[PDB]
Amino acid sequence: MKYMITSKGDEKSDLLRLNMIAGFGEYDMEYDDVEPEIVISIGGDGTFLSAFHQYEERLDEIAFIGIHTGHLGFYADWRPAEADKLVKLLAKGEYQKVSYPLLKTTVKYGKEATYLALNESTVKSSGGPFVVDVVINDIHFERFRGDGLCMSTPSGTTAYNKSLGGALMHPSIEAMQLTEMASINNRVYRTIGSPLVFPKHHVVSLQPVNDKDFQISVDHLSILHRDVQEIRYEVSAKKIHFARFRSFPFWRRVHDSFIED
Amino acid sequence: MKYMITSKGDEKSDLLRLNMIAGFGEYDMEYDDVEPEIVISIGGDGTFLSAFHQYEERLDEIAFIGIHTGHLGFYADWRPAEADKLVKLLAKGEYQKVSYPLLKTTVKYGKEATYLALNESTVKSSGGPFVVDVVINDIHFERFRGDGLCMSTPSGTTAYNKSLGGALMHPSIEAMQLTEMASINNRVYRTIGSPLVFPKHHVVSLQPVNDKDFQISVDHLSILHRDVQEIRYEVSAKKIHFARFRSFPFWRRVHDSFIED
Amino acid sequence: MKYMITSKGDEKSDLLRLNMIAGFGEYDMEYDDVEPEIVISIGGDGTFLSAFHQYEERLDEIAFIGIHTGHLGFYADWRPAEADKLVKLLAKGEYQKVSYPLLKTTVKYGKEATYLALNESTVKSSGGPFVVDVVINDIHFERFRGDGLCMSTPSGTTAYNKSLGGALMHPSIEAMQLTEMASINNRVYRTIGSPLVFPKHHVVSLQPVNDKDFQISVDHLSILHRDVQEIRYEVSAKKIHFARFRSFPFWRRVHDSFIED
Amino acid sequence: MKYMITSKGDEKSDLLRLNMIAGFGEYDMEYDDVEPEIVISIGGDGTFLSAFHQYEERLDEIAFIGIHTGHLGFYADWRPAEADKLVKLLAKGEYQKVSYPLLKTTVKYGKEATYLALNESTVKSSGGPFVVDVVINDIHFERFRGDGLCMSTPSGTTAYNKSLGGALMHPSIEAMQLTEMASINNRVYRTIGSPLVFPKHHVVSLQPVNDKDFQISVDHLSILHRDVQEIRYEVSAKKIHFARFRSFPFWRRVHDSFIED
Ligand SMILES: NCCS(=O)(=O)NC[C@H]1O[C@@H](n2c(C#CCN(CC(=O)O)C[C@H]3O[C@@H](n4cnc5c(N)ncnc54)[C@H](O)[C@@H]3O)nc3c(N)ncnc32)[C@H](O)[C@@H]1O
Ligand SMILES: NCCS(=O)(=O)NC[C@H]1O[C@@H](n2c(C#CCN(CC(=O)O)C[C@H]3O[C@@H](n4cnc5c(N)ncnc54)[C@H](O)[C@@H]3O)nc3c(N)ncnc32)[C@H](O)[C@@H]1O
Ligand SMILES: NCCS(=O)(=O)NC[C@H]1O[C@@H](n2c(C#CCN(CC(=O)O)C[C@H]3O[C@@H](n4cnc5c(N)ncnc54)[C@H](O)[C@@H]3O)nc3c(N)ncnc32)[C@H](O)[C@@H]1O
Ligand SMILES: NCCS(=O)(=O)NC[C@H]1O[C@@H](n2c(C#CCN(CC(=O)O)C[C@H]3O[C@@H](n4cnc5c(N)ncnc54)[C@H](O)[C@@H]3O)nc3c(N)ncnc32)[C@H](O)[C@@H]1O
Repeated sequence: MKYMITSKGDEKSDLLRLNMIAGFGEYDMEYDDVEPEIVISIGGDGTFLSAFHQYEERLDEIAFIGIHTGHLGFYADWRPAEADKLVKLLAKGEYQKVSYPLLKTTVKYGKEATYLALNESTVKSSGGPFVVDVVINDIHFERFRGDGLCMSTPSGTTAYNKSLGGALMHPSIEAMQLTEMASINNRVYRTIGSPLVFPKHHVVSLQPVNDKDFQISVDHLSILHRDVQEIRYEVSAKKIHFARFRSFPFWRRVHDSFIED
Repeated sequence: MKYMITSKGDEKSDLLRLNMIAGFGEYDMEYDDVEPEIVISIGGDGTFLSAFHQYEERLDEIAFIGIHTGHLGFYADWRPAEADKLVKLLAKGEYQKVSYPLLKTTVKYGKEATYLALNESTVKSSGGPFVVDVVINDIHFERFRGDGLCMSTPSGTTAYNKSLGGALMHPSIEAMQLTEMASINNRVYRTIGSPLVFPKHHVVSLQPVNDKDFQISVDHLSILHRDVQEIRYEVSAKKIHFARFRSFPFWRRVHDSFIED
Repeated sequence: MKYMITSKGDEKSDLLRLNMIAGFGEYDMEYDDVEPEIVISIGGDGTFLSAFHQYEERLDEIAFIGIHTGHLGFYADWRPAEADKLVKLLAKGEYQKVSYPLLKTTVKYGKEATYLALNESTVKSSGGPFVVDVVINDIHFERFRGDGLCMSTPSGTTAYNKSLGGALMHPSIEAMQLTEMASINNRVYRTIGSPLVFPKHHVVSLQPVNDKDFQISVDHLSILHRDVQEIRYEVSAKKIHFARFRSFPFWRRVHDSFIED
Repeated sequence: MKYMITSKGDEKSDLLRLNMIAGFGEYDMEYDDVEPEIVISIGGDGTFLSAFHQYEERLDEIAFIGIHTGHLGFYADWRPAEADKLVKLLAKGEYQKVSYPLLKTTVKYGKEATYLALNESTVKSSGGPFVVDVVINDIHFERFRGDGLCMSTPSGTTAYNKSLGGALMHPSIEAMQLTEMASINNRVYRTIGSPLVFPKHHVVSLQPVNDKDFQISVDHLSILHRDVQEIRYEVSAKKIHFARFRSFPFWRRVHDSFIED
């Protein structure tokens, strides 16, 4: 059907994309980058994250596929040498789709704005101290003082979440995980410390204590928000679909990336 | 219906149990400690854990209730002052049941033995170094060298799991969490480090490398097993049922126990 | 002799400073805020840190004293109720001085600038990814990829250092401690992970890999440096002197601040 | 002068020891394993630790040297291929000695026993819960509830200490470091959490709360002590001397063992 290919932009990835396009020309594959049904990413996980955000309005119509040209990327699970076998099996089709949960972020002002994250969403202060009240399902849970907070999807737990001490969780669990960045704990200030794993339909809300300006990141994009009233996290109802052509299990994907490959 | 009451055994808890028994005598409540339908625990979480293991063969017929006489216990969510209101609402009935997942542990020899855990199951060495191969769904994931490993239920994540760096997870998620105890990491030895959260139907298997003797604990009971061939973890198909008489949410239960009450 | 008093600036601290000034008027105490020999800080640890940096050019001539008006500050070890006994014993003199080590930070451009820190000095990126090569006594030790790094004095180990997982070290040890902020570790990227404690005369140098712009903080002051060639840490030859009027041991100071008071 | 050689006991190490003995026969080297002045260890760090404890009564008369036959050992800083150059330079002499601090452990009963540790000394319970009061220079600092505690030398910080989250500290600092094993922290129970680094002449004392039986380990040897009244840690006045034939800096030794070699 309709497909498109995004490239990291270096000489290695553009030439691989050109070779795949020429290979696709020999089938009933039609290149369309406004309404594709298959989105191929060639580069690293940063390239894949950009592909997902380019098309985050047609997630229900698209199956994604990653090729990693350098360091093995966690979402880009194909080697450049296998690209021809990729074109072929893709051209035939009859693959199986797999879906991972996503994170919804809502930011309220004094007006609303919503974002979808594939890895995580984080909050830090705009300069001064970061102080926020953490409300879970409308009950005040804790006052956080520290560098910031990170809310991760399941497939995001191997990224930023992991460097902060968070747990790795299999993407079949529809959840989100909140981790702390350098919280202060003394006789006067108390946070839970542990990461927290939330089920679907739970809403975590962050609320300002003094400053109302924060640096909010969604995946790779970091933007300073002013006059913020509340930041709202929940597991999205939307899911990203991958096209799988063979079994490549998550825990093997984890083994290959951290234990050795 | 049929009920029974286990006591911590100190003068405070026995007298509370006697007062509740006398209070129950004024209704169609019948004391039966061989086939109860309601099991009341009076003491702390250790007393509750013993109550659960006393009746782990009739978990589908029993709803549990805890009263904490001293330090607020995580499973014993009633104060001694409220015991009369407890007897009354219990006597009437019409409460709502809540269910938490459990962990299944299977130990194979050279012969099998299975256990149910409400908090966690752990493995350490019988003296010498602890070295085990970790197999996830029949794929070799890592060789662990360290003090031991801990596999936790959701409601167990606030116990031993928490002291080891694990995440806290809401009990509506049917999962189990594996945490490390003091793993060695150098150029030669590599573990994942992070906690791992497994969904239902995933099987984690631990396999001996040199020594075949291990100290295996299920909740409070610690037993040395000899001639062990394999230790197998999975989320149980069995669930523990609690009788709830009002909303006491897990995250509030967590707030009260660690942030302050 | 000559003394001065800095105040947090709220109504509570200014009136305490005015009362102490009037109390000092009854002795051979002379107020001088250009060349004092005693510097009193009234507020919190932020107020004390500012007092130290106001006079960091006459550290050898000055003994510092802190009074904490609110939350017990780690450097401000006097209560407002004891201020009159403070004026008196200070007026008499014959106290004992105690000295804590300090951290020297040198920043080279393409030109040099040096700073003294009482708590710590940190480095983060100016926006993009933070990547730095860590050179210890002119040997390349590691390439750090992460959020940033923190180098702490001994008396700084209970501050930012502590929230990052660092050890607490007694101020009689002339050392500095380097801690990581959220380092990435996979098959491709490797840091030591552990905090590192360096003796006097060891030089840790940080060197840019791609970007040359960094956010460098010394205690409370955070400044973006451009065109940076190298950042150099070592234990200073300079020491801060405190005036002590009674035994208040560091580990008790630690107990009171984190265990309870 | 007088030398001796201990071997790991496998075919590789015994033959290396025999070749070195024959090489030593060509000089004024005399084999003596009751009163040596040079002690060579051939194997791994376990072999080196045993060599040190065999001769811990003549530490002032002995310089130690390690050869590692397998995995690079932290104390055994020679390769088997360099053994002939080792015999030669050793035979000539004129090397430089380096000294590392050691840990003293005193155990009191109801009677005393003292031990020297090169890596660390640890304490765990004999079965039940481990609860101990931690007294620092005769002030009660904290009540520890957990799996146990570990007190490390500087050169021990890369061993067990490191796996528990402790800092790595250069051996020129005469200190000891206390780390926690899985401490419980809630509203009722509080430990410091952080590692603690103590200077010379500070005394840390551990005191029983309920049980008086503990498992105490000194380096590799683990022994159950009964009727224990107190366990006392301090930096020893004794030091171990190494014979160095070239510069092999500690931080390079750390880089080679954990970053890569
Ligand atoms: N500032 C980037 C510096 S970088 O070293 O971390 N690069 C990423 C590495 O991370 C792997 N990875 C990813 C990813 C990604 C893309 N990333 C950068 C880009 O969009 O161009 C954005 C993501 O960074 C993560 N992150 C940010 N700051 C830290 C930190 N301090 N520590 C650890 N990660 C951090 C964050 O998650 C952003 O979303 N997604 C992965 C996944 N789901 N699982 C495993 N690896 C994954 C990628 O292959 C490359 O090696
Ligand atoms: N050796 C016990 C020493 S004790 O200090 O930890 N006591 C328990 C504390 O723990 C709270 N708790 C529990 C529980 C329980 C009962 N427990 C002991 C008994 O059966 O008699 C057995 C459980 O211990 C846990 N554990 C063991 N070693 C450690 C450690 N090193 N660190 C932290 N815990 C540890 C392990 O989980 C066993 O199952 N279950 C809880 C829950 N689900 N959530 C929150 N708190 C809970 C209890 O209220 C009391 O305060
Ligand atoms: N952004 C400040 C937010 S604040 O919550 O942390 N405030 C400080 C708390 O810290 C105690 N403290 C200090 C101190 C100090 C002054 N401080 C702020 C000011 O100069 O106005 C600057 C210092 O902050 C430290 N820091 C920064 N970011 C974090 C973080 N993420 N986590 C933990 N600390 C952090 C950093 O060290 C700066 O130097 N010095 C202490 C000491 N030596 N020992 C014990 N407590 C001490 C003070 O009493 C107050 O409670
Ligand atoms: N039960 C041993 C299992 S073992 O995997 O850890 N082996 C040691 C590894 O450790 C390196 N090492 C050493 C050492 C040593 C000798 N050791 C064993 C023996 O005496 O036969 C005894 C030492 O173990 C340490 N330790 C114990 N339990 C743990 C744990 N859970 N995690 C991490 N270490 C642990 C403890 O320190 C004992 O003293 N001394 C080193 C040093 N100073 N610096 C760097 N590496 C060093 C050796 O090369 C080998 O690789």
